[PDB]
Amino acid sequence: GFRSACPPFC
Repeated sequence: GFRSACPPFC
């Protein structure tokens, strides 16, 4: 899945 669940990706 591709989602902005930081850390470390947003």
